[PDB]
Amino acid sequence: HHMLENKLGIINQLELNRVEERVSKENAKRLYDSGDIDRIEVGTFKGLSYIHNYLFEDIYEFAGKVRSQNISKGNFRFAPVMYLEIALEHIDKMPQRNLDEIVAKYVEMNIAHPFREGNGRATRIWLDLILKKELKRVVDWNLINKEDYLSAMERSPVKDLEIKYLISNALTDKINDREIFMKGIDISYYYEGYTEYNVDEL
Amino acid sequence: HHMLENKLGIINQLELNRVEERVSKENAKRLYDSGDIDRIEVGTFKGLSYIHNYLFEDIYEFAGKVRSQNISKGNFRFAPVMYLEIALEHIDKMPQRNLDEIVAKYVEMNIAHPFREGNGRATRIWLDLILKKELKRVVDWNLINKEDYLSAMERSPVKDLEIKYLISNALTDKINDREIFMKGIDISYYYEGYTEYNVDEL
Amino acid sequence: ENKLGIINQLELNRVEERVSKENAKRLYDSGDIDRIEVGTFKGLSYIHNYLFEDIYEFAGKVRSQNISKGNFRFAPVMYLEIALEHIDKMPQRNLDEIVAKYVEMNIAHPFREGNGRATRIWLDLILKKELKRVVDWNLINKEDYLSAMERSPVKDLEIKYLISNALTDKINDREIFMKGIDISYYYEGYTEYNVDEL
Amino acid sequence: HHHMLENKLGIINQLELNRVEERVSKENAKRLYDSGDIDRIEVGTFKGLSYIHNYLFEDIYEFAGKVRSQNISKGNFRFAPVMYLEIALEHIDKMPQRNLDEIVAKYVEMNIAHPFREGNGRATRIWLDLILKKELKRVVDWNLINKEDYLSAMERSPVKDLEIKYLISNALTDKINDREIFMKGIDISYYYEGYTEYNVDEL
Amino acid sequence: INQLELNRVEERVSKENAKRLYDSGDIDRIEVGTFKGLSYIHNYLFEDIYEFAGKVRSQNISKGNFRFAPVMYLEIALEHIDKMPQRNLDEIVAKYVEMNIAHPFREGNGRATRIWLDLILKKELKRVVDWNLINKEDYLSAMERSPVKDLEIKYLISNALTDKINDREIFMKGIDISYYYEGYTEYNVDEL
Amino acid sequence: HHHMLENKLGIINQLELNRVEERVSKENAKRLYDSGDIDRIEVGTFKGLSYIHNYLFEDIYEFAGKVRSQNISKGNFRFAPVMYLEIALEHIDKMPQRNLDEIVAKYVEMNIAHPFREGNGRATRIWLDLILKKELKRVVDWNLINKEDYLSAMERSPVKDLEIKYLISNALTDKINDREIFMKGIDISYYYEGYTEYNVDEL
Ligand SMILES: Nc1ncnc2c1ncn2[C@@H]1O[C@H](COP(=O)(O)OP(=O)(O)O)[C@@H](O)[C@H]1O
Ligand SMILES: Nc1ncnc2c1ncn2[C@@H]1O[C@H](COP(=O)(O)OP(=O)(O)O)[C@@H](O)[C@H]1O
Ligand SMILES: Nc1ncnc2c1ncn2[C@@H]1O[C@H](COP(=O)(O)OP(=O)(O)O)[C@@H](O)[C@H]1O
Ligand SMILES: Nc1ncnc2c1ncn2[C@@H]1O[C@H](COP(=O)(O)OP(=O)(O)O)[C@@H](O)[C@H]1O
Ligand SMILES: Nc1ncnc2c1ncn2[C@@H]1O[C@H](COP(=O)(O)OP(=O)(O)O)[C@@H](O)[C@H]1O
Ligand SMILES: Nc1ncnc2c1ncn2[C@@H]1O[C@H](COP(=O)(O)OP(=O)(O)O)[C@@H](O)[C@H]1O
Repeated sequence: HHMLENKLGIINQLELNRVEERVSKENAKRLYDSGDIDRIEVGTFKGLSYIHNYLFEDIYEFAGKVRSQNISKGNFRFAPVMYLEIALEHIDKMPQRNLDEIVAKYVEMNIAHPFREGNGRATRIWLDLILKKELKRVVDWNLINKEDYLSAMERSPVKDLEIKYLISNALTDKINDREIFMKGIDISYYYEGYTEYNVDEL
Repeated sequence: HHMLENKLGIINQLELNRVEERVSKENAKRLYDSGDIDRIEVGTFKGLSYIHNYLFEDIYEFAGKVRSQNISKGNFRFAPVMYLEIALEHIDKMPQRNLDEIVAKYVEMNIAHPFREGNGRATRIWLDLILKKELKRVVDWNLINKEDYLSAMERSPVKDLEIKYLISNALTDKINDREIFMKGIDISYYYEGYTEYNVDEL
Repeated sequence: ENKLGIINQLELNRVEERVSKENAKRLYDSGDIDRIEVGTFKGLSYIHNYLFEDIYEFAGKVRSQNISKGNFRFAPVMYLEIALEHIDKMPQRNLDEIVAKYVEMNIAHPFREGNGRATRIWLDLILKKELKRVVDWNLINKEDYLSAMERSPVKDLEIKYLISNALTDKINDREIFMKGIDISYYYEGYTEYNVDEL
Repeated sequence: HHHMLENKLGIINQLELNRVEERVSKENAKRLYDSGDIDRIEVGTFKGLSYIHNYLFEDIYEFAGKVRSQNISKGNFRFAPVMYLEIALEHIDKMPQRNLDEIVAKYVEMNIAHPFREGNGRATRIWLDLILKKELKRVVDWNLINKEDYLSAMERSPVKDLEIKYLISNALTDKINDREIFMKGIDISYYYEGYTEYNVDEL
Repeated sequence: INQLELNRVEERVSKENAKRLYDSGDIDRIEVGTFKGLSYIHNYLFEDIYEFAGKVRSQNISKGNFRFAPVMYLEIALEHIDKMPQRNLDEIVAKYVEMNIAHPFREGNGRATRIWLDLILKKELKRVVDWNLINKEDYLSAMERSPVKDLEIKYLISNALTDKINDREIFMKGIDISYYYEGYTEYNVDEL
Repeated sequence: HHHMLENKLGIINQLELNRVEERVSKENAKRLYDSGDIDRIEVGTFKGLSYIHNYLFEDIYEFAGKVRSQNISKGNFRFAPVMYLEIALEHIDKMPQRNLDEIVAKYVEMNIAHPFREGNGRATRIWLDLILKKELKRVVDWNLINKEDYLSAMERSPVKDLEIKYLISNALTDKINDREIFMKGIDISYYYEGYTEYNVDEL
């Protein structure tokens, strides 16, 4: 699964964590600066798969591809592989006209959790693209506290009020401001326990 | 709670996470290199409080003192504040003769969760000292996968088999090896989302 | 979110009660209630639309969003259709099977709202056809009922006991029906009107 | 015996009992405010909460104003055990209430304590408003908090109080002596609990 | 050593103790509805088998997803239970449900506390439980549910109550069914 | 209907029914091994598992070897919905089984599927052992897995299978054609499920 392990000779979890952060943040920076981010299908699993492969190819085996194993976090079982493809088609047809509908679509894509790893970071980029297109807003992720965010996502399959509230109060109209995107990548990786680098210095 | 946030006027989450890592890891290196770690009471809340205050004095308000608020993680509500002092009295009297008793005592101290923050890093140092005294072993924490460790702790209030096997298989006889300690500190902080520095380079 | 354009929650509660109870009275007194298919989603959909089409755009139609209550996630939309086909084929010969079928219909929770009130009407029509009984709903305490439904996806013992001990043979008694409407609405927090007096 | 109006004239079913309990205690809530009695209650203590509960439910609930002697639950949640209830209320009495974070934590602990057999919801929200009024010069406009949002947030709150804090924070108003805020808040608060027949204004 | 063999020995030895408890008349002489009475029952059944039989555990225990009363409150919880009323079925079942949450022994709480429950019902309602009339999986599910709502277990108990409160065969067959609930099926207690 | 012997023989006592169902199905398990029939079963497929289930239970359970038609639960866990059993079982048939990680994940999914009304635990463990024998040249020495450890690990396994994987891994033996391991394993397996009356050897 961790393609860099055998290639760089890493036998330490923290060292592997840092290298995967560096390489994927390099790809994340290029995604934005190349303008490739603007030519991705918005709000579909085809767009999400592209983001995920863009971030993690040469890092995760099968980056951009659905997982073949069932996974969980805390006590929550994500969508079973057996109807994973069915779930993703449903999400593709969900509406995205207002914040209520966009947050619900994001919550369902987190529940699907289609990749083995990288779901959190890749789906937040995907979410920002839906908000930018439909609401002319993106998230200022530093205004969402890490533990508040993770608690809200844990709560969200049952009730999405917490994550909707957090997102709503962090929306900004500066949808073409490069620094907001870049600051948000560092915060987004921080949520997942990657704190070594700043995307802008790579 | 976060003293550096209010003192230095930090307003970026990631910056606060990094400086809180730097200063507490600087203290962690001193704790070991000064020999102060070898003079602590072993297996008591007094000894755990000393460790917690050593790491987090001037970082967390009331470091080394029991919290006055109720806290939770995921879906789990930790020991009520009303009953914390008597819960710690019970843990002090728990036996620690073998791996079973030691792990059960560790699991109860995690359930007590006596500090507002920092329970994970502080209690793992405390655990290593119990294992050292009673079994002449310490944990090689890099041998315990981060996600395996965190899921095992979430499980442990119901059944501690998972954490016990993870600890058992990671034990090493190198109880006075500085490299094992320092690498364990870095892995331990990595479990909790701090990856910026290496402790022995501070 | 509604045809009446009401955006005050307490006002919506009261007008929904009066309007849907008005429709419920007509369902019964018109005899329309006796011409519903018994024990199928078609018939539940007919009841739900009868009650709610004045108010809610979706009346009688399967939801397209996912919903939950308490800590329970109801049947996912992606297999709502197949879930309802399965329920349509479940047996209803005795009380054990009728309660099982009711419990699965609640798990499906097919409408955006109104599932509780519409499906209890639907249940009474199954009991009436197969056991010549209906529920005397005031004999079921509100909090016992709600907690029994919360338990029922795991085990249906609680709700089965409550229904069994409240069955009555007065299956054509208009006051048993009307008071059952009022108690059923009371379960869901609507208490202003008596359907009888509308 | 808990419902002391159980056997009165015309009280023949659960709905009729619900309605008379709504009318009598809302009549009490109106007098509580319009008499000025509400302004004399000790703020932020269990002594204050029991005065409110007794004011609303005296002669409706047996033992109104008194701590329950039975354990109770709601949904999947077990409230504080009776065996240490009085000590739990003493600890709540000492909790700070200087800012919104602290006030909401104190409210959440009082709801976990759930000290009465019934009527905890409605009595404790009035109590909450008086704390907010004294300490922040704000009260909750309960009409800006949806019923199902509110109930779910309370179910969430023993684990994390973020949901209910957001709902309270966005509904705060500085109209702390506005009669309609209070009166409509009483009607909304009762509607949260399944009582909808009357407007407190009109009793 | 074989797990099954230990299980069979424990059944045989403790079921013998249950028969003596009833046949000797000792069961009629114990305090009804208190932890002291329950402790006497547990020691009587398991004296030879469990270390610290009849004594409150010193470890925290769980079953399924349920964490039983933590040891530090165990004494105060048993004290509360001792004071709980037992005048009707609602109160008895609540008292029984609280004693199961307490779970005061390391093992054998189920079998000892059901004997204890029958004695409360005998004294206060002049009824005991015909345990064969409560299906095993119905019972265990109802007990899992009981800390949240006791309606399930109350209905099962109510429909199984019999007025044959001094009938030796009701008690002995109840003992067999009670052990069956917990996975001991080898012996019939009256054939010991 | 489900318990075929209950009405045919008028067995009214739950313990007596438990013991006769143990005796009949354990007689069948003994014959499954001693006849060589076990060695012709397809390995790792629902067809093979259905063969085992019917072989043990066809005189005891109305639809032995056949998928259930109702939904079922155990503890707080709701097993795979009936509407999905077919797709679940088709997916499980395609899962790899080359190493212990993959075999355990496959066993965990077959338990979640829980395809029969009753008898899933005992039948699926025989099925598991035949996969391990084929792919790893090991079987489980079940007496080395404590009953409550096993039941707790299975309760845990839909979330994380590490607990059950450790128990299994540490109980593997290379004595894959040892009759005592198989027979004692049958007695322990039945003991896990609350059947302790007979020794399968002596039937
Ligand atoms: N208990 C939970 N239930 C549901 N979703 C969760 C839970 N905990 C975290 N999440 C969501 O899962 C995401 C993590 O997915 P993962 O594939 O691990 O991403 P990454 O590789 O980016 O860390 C989090 O960012 C959060 O959105
Ligand atoms: N759901 C859970 N239930 C119980 N314990 C947990 C859970 N999740 C994590 N833990 C334990 O709590 C620790 C974190 O406690 P915390 O006070 O946040 O420490 P730190 O400041 O070092 O991160 C983890 O290392 C783990 O041991
Ligand atoms: N936690 C729960 N789990 C499953 N079912 C529930 C739960 N709580 C309530 N129910 C059932 O759901 C019904 C409410 O559904 P809803 O669509 O809100 O109907 P209504 O609009 O009539 O109130 C209740 O009447 C009860 O039958
Ligand atoms: N599942 C739950 N867990 C914790 N608290 C809850 C839950 N559901 C509701 N609550 C809180 O409990 C209150 C109900 O208490 P109760 O004594 O019934 O008051 P009332 O008589 O006013 O209805 C609700 O207003 C809400 O604050
Ligand atoms: N998940 C659960 N939650 C609470 N109580 C339970 C649960 N499962 C079983 N019980 C109760 O616990 C009893 C088992 O207790 P235990 O100490 O193992 O007794 P025994 O040694 O007699 O088997 C059961 O008879 C039942 O009453
Ligand atoms: N809470 C649970 N969640 C998931 N699986 C469980 C749970 N409890 C037990 N199991 C699994 O289910 C099996 C029992 O299924 P069952 O069909 O009753 O088999 P049997 O008839 O052999 O007793 C157990 O052996 C265990 O593998």
